Amino acid sequence: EFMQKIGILGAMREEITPILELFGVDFEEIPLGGNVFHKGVYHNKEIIVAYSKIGKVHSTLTTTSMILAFGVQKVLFSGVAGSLVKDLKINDLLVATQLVQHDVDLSAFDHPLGFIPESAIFIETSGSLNALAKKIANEQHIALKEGVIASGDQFVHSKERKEFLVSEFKASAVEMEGASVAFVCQKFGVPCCVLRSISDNADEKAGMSFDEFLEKSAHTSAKFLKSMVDEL
Amino acid sequence: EFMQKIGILGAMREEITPILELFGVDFEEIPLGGNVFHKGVYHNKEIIVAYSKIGKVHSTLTTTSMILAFGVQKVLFSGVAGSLVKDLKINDLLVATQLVQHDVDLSAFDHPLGFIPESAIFIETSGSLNALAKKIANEQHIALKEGVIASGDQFVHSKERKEFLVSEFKASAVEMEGASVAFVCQKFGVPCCVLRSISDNADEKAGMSFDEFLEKSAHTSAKFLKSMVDEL
Ligand SMILES: CCCCSC[C@H]1CN(Cc2c[nH]c3c(N)ncnc23)C[C@@H]1O
Ligand SMILES: CCCCSC[C@H]1CN(Cc2c[nH]c3c(N)ncnc23)C[C@@H]1O
Ligand SMILES: [Cl-]
Ligand SMILES: [Cl-]
Repeated sequence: EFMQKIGILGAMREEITPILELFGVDFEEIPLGGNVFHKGVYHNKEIIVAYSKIGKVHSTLTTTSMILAFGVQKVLFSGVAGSLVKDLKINDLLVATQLVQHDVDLSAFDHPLGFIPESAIFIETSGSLNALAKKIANEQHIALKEGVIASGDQFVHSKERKEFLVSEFKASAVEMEGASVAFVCQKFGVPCCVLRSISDNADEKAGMSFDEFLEKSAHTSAKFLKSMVDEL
Repeated sequence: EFMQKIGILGAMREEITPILELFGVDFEEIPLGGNVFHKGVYHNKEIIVAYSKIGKVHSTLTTTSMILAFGVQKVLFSGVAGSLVKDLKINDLLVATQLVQHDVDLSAFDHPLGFIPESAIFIETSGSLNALAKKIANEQHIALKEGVIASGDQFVHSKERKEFLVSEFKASAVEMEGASVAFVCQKFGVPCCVLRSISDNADEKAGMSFDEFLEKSAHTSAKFLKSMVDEL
């Protein structure tokens, strides 16, 4: 009747397929703004699941729709990412403590890379949700890292860009949607958690690795997300 | 009572200051999602004016809010841009026939630059609004070009990037918001017009030129936008 409403996002269909299957409930499909929102009831929560499509514009739009049109009270993102640090290996999980838009460049006006006037380089996520993930991971004896995630509108697959992301932002992983999702949530005062499982190492072999591990890594993230929702 | 609702967007405050002044009516300030929406009544139309803040995430969010929360029926963007072609000089106006996100790169998977799965490289704008602009420009004896506008999250100020935009996309101008605004409008079936006045030539001197001409070029675009609204 007055159930908590939880938005759950992936970027690609492959990132939400395992989520829908794992919850195992019926969903109503609601189209809006070129996205399909799957609305169901799971453990006395209304869960709204969608894939945004790839990149920052897609993810910004879908997040905004989820908040303004569906009234979600928290947003959890689940999907895959490229690893930027040697201690994050294929299949490993992390939650973003902060996000950055790594491809923003207003250096022509002496702004630091990632910075836009009237905004900030780094976007924060929900301490409470991140602490819940840490609690669950320890109880399940699963490793879970915390760190900075870099988002941009390029698939990163070069040693040079990888090193830039580490040197400039101290990022632990790279993807194409988290910062936009967290940014929108922040603007609307909605708690946000960005969870990723490593699919590749963001180098010259990344396309290969991503193709090999998308399905498995997406499933690993999906399983963990469900375990979080179970305690919300 | 049942007036047409028109959304009007700039990216920076400087792009909307002349718009608000030129309409010359009282506006109610309504904050939402970190933007301020100026709502007024002008010639029996409800006009909703806002600056998005710079770049693709900001502009996507503001456009989505304008449509979902304010119910606007058309969106007109007005502001400044860098020229990519010698026949577009400082202060000259153009309307975007199509827009592209010039910084999107999924070439690791052999996708063409600008392309994202389940989307398209080029986003269309409103033929009807573009034709209105052309009609007015001819009646006012003002030059008005039509062409492709490239949008990305970098201020472009190098000969190399400028040449890339021309060779890859046949773009006539560069900015940081038009494609995201047009993209959102398209997804919601809302007619969109992107109008820009040249502030710089998108080369190594662009920062200088932009600083010099922002105010004047913004005013030129604002004046033209008002002339369009007068005939809506
Ligand atoms: C199907 C063809 C296009 C695939 S583009 C990659 C997907 C997976 N997402 C995360 C992602 C994993 N590895 C990455 C990397 N190396 N760089 C940047 N993002 C990532 C972002 C985007 O939604
Ligand atoms: C105040 C410091 C930051 C200014 S960033 C430039 C503004 C003006 N907009 C259009 C614009 C004109 N010239 C351009 C160029 N050469 N490259 C890309 N965009 C442009 C985009 C953005 O909203
Ligand atoms: Cl069910
Ligand atoms: Cl008035």
